[PDB]
Amino acid sequence: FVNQHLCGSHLVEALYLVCGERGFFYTPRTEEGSRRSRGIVEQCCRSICSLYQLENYCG
Repeated sequence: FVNQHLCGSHLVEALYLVCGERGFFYTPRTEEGSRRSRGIVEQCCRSICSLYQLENYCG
């Protein structure tokens, strides 16, 4: 996509394209964040992660 920090819907709205039909897994209830989450949300939201990383959760 363009180039900015993905936070919340911006992350989903983005992974949705990266994964296309493969889909990705978003915190189903860990909305608080724990071992994971900060790996996908903060990594991208906190820092501009390249599609390569967003493409890492497509599954």
